[PDB]
Amino acid sequence: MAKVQVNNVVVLDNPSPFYNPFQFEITFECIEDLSEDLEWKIIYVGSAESEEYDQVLDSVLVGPVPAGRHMFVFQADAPNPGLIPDADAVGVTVVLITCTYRGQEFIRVGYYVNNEYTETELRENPPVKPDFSKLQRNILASNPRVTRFHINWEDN
Repeated sequence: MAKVQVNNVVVLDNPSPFYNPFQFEITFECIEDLSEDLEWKIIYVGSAESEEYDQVLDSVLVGPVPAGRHMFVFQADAPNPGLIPDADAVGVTVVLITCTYRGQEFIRVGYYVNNEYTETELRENPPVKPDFSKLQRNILASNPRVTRFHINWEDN
């Protein structure tokens, strides 16, 4: 009953300084023809300390999505640096790729990005205020936390 099934998903550009873009290569195969537009989203974890600081950055919508395996590149800029917390900025945050269909999201890709300063010295002594310009984003694409949700693609 699925209209879209993401098969190949990889993270590119990483690892690079935090001011790099969320570059994802999303290959999803549409099993059936979409009449509604597929809303792809990057909901990034704002704080592990308080996950309510989470923020969606960019959303790629394809109205309509024809049946077939499409491979598009998802690109968003860096998350709001004011939402990333002191003690968690120097750590591992998650970048979620949720796909909204009919107001219901059927998949959430949890990519763990490990953020550590590139300056070895700053790795030694993390300052009271993290330095996002020194911070390296190692998006561990080898660890894809795939949470899929069973929803109704058919409007029943």
